[PDB]
Amino acid sequence: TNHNLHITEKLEVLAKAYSVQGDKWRALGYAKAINALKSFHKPVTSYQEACSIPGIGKRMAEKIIEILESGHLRKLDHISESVPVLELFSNIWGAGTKTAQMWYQQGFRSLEDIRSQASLTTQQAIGLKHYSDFLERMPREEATEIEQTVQKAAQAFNSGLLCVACGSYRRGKATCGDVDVLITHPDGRSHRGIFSRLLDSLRQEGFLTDDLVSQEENGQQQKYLGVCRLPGPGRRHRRLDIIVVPYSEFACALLYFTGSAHFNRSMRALAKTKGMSLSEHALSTAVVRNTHGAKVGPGRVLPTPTEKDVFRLLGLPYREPAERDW
DNA sequence: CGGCGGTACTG
DNA sequence: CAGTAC
DNA sequence: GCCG
Ligand SMILES: Nc1ccn([C@H]2C[C@H](O)[C@@H](COP(=O)(O)OP(=O)(O)OP(=O)(O)O)O2)c(=O)n1
Ligand SMILES: [Mg+2]
Ligand code: NA
Ligand code: NA
Ligand code: NA
Ligand code: NA
Ligand code: NA
Repeated sequence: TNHNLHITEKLEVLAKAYSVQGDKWRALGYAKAINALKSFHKPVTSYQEACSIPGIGKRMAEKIIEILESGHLRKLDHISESVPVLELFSNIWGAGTKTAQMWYQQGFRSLEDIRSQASLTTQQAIGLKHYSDFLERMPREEATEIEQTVQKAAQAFNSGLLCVACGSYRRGKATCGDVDVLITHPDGRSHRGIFSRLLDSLRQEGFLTDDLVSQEENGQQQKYLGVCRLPGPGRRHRRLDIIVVPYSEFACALLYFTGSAHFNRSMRALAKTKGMSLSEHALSTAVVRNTHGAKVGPGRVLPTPTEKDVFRLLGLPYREPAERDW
């Protein structure tokens, strides 16, 4: 119900600019403001009406006026010419703002320049090889097929293994950027040392095509981030993320993996205000932090058998996954 | 003034 | 560790 | 960038 497209559309450009240039916190600031402007049913009409909105300050409001009066944003006319290129570069999986700026500094301007002259990490080479594929979203139906493929291979050597697709899929989105599969076991122990068996099985059938993050020399590997592709014609390579967690950490793992990211952050920001701490591992109470919000004391873990418990313990009304898109 | 989430790999 | 990612 |  965004009644401010002509405002946000201009700010979103400025937000991405700051983000690719590495100005993370300023970009965060814009992100929340833009998010707000898309929830305010009524189109802001005053410099005051703006300030009155959570996530919008004087600085933000001021430029909302220039867009309301001048119909344009002077700032947008002074965005470095490097931005489009930095965004192109940072869209390579494994390359971030630091690598993008370095490459730009070295004179690179195109993926052809990267391909032929840039020094790439193993991850970046895989990301460049699937540059277009990784920017595409798949229909959820395909995500289902991928989850099913992973689940089938998992339950093959242990029918007790519980498998659930999380991320945007569980939140009910029509399309998914990748597939997030959480795996755990109700007996609280058979979930150990399975990555070896599962990944091996998924490779045997040729389902996995590339590995981005897979610390298989360690028996305590928690996640696998890779690339897969279903069989048959017209198939594209898709990003696949898999996490194996202890049953005791199931709810926190599920909540985390379901997101959204912004939802997780506000949830964790809240827990911190209540002297608590939430992670994909567990919800803790009586956590000791210093003047800089740094955890100095671990506190203790609270029993959270279900997601409802997490919300409850935080003094919050439960939210269906679909209601966690922020 | 100064935090803005809390984690897990890589090299 | 810094960088990048979920 | 916002905000306590
Ligand atoms: N910075 C981040 C990124 C991700 N996540 C968590 C919440 C996400 O829902 C989940 C999976 O990450 P994805 O990047 O796959 O996010 P989504 O699945 O939500 O979106 P997409 O549809 O783009 O895959 O990991 C997080 O807590 N913090
Ligand atoms: Mg996802
Ligand atoms: Na406000
Ligand atoms: Na990237
Ligand atoms: Na993901
Ligand atoms: Na590895
Ligand atoms: Na400025």
